[PDB]
Amino acid sequence: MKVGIDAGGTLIKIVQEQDNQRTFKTELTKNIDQVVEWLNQQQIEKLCLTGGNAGVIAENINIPAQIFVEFDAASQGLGILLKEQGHDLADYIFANVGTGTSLHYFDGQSQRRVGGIGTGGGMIQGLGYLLSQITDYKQLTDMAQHGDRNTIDLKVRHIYKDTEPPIPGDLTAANFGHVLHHLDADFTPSNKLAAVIGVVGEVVTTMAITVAREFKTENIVYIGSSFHNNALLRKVVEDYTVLRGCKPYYVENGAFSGAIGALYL
Amino acid sequence: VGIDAGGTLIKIVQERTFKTELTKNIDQVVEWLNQQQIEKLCLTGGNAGVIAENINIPAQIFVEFDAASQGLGILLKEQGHDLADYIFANVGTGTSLHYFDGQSQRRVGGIGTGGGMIQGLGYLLSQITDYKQLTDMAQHGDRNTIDLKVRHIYKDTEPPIPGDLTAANFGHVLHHLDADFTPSNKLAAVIGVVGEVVTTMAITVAREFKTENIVYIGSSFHNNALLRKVVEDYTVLRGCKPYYVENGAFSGAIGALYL
Ligand SMILES: Nc1ncnc2c1ncn2[C@@H]1O[C@H](COP(=O)(O)OP(=O)(O)O)[C@@H](O)[C@H]1O
Ligand SMILES: Nc1ncnc2c1ncn2[C@@H]1O[C@H](COP(=O)(O)OP(=O)(O)O)[C@@H](O)[C@H]1O
Ligand SMILES: COCCCCCNC(=O)CCNC(=O)[C@H](O)C(C)(C)COP(=O)(O)O
Ligand SMILES: COCCCCCNC(=O)CCNC(=O)[C@H](O)C(C)(C)COP(=O)(O)O
Ligand SMILES: [Mg+2]
Ligand SMILES: [Mg+2]
Repeated sequence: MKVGIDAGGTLIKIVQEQDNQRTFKTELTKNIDQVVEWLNQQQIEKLCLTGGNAGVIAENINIPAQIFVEFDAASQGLGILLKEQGHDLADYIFANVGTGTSLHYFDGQSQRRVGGIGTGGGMIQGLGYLLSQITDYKQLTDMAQHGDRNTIDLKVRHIYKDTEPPIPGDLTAANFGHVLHHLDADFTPSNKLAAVIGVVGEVVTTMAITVAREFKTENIVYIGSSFHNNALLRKVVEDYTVLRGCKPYYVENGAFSGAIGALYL
Repeated sequence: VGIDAGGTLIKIVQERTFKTELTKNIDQVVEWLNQQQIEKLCLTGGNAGVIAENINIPAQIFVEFDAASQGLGILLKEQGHDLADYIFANVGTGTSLHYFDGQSQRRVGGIGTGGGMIQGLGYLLSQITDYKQLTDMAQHGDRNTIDLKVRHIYKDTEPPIPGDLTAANFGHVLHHLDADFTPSNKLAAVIGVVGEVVTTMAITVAREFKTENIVYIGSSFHNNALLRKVVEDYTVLRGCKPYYVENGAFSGAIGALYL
């Protein structure tokens, strides 16, 4: 078989292609050892690698392998996944929301990195843990769905009281801006985790909508594993993308865009 | 008098005299204003109305964006800068980003990462409510065990962007579980992430509007050298030219008076 692997900061994504039956496999990066041992016992017609931990794999394998830059690979797998799923977009921003976040403009032909920020899945896990002691990703993201952000976040209408503001009053003005206004109140693990995802969702969208306006597209494709088991994040991202007059897109297996692309380059 | 009554701080300029007062003590500002009559009064900010209705004299009310820009242009001239164009980034309770073309300003975006987040998230990670103690507590914090750089993700590989870049704020926490995340380290990371998001937003609209100049203002920079260093280093790293300005947090109040 043919196998493509995007070995990221947190997750290793593997796709095997047989003929036209894909297999999508996720493993932890910390169990990268167990991906190598597994790889060495497969019969592999072609192997392709990308991501930060690609070299760790290449060196520990007894089989040659091509290595591609993850920006190029993500773009290539995303284009394939968008066609398959019936989106024919002339151009778009894509925002890869992984351990960290990378923002790309795809003009129709190629991708170009137009920015990035360290607000993404790693912040959700890291800051999440600092605010809740919860290490289990499932527990963390499940708990955050039940959360309320009202006592934590400060909207524009709170700063502008009775009077009429110069931007929409419902907008978030200050993430964690209301904490000092509602001391006494507990601040529950749910509420705080919702606010973390809230701030991460909002920064990514802001960057994406800004860059979208810069390169003159209304299409914003969001990918990365950060969106798995995290409805709040997609909602946050999606509502605000629409609110700013852009069109958000999520993609089935969009978090495997790198591993697929590695196979088709 | 010119006043910019923000979400957190009320900034007063008497014509120059520069006085700051907490927004939660707005009651005392009215009390103070009424007790001494004034030739002309101008107002701006979110809490301009709360003042206007609790006061005697017909003080004009301006949009804070237009005022901030008018005051900043004046502060820049007084402090020897002659910039043809620039972005300015008003880092207040939240953050508002503006492109000034040489003639007028335009709001080009904003984000809720700023001083309100430094205070709020800061409290949630340290229990510290005093602004001066918190920002001091952060100054010599160490981010190594909290933040994840590009070179950490790209251990065996050559990275496609500079390895010293921050990759994931707080993204090292799970890699340093049996360790004490001290209040200083954690407060340094809060300021770290706030400073980086504001810079990224700033440099992006700077590229968009074809200007290399980025003027940073707001009171988020008072008593926070780390925030300035963070904003400044990375602005320079992205080929843009950062500027701070004396009393730049009073830009709105000054601008209210000139308009
Ligand atoms: N099973 C899981 N374990 C840990 N994190 C997960 C899991 N599923 C989703 N995530 C989220 O996805 C993020 C990393 O996703 P990914 O897009 O694969 O980045 P990378 O390419 O760096 O591995 C994590 O930081 C976390 O927020
Ligand atoms: N003495 C202080 N007390 C509280 N916060 C302060 C103080 N000095 C500086 N700050 C910081 O500056 C922010 C206020 O910036 P500013 O431009 O005055 O915002 P606003 O216009 O919303 O009042 C606060 O959220 C806080 O981060
Ligand atoms: C001092 O550093 C200032 C940093 C300013 C913020 C800029 N940071 C960045 O653009 C890097 C953000 N992260 C990313 O682009 C990604 O995480 C990558 C480093 C490409 C790794 O990809 P993944 O492992 O898939 O997250
Ligand atoms: C629900 O919306 C989700 C996220 C929207 C984020 C965009 N938010 C913004 O552009 C507003 C951010 N805040 C600001 O621009 C400022 O804080 C202002 C509201 C202008 C007030 O100024 P000050 O009181 O001086 O901070
Ligand atoms: Mg990745
Ligand atoms: Mg202000």
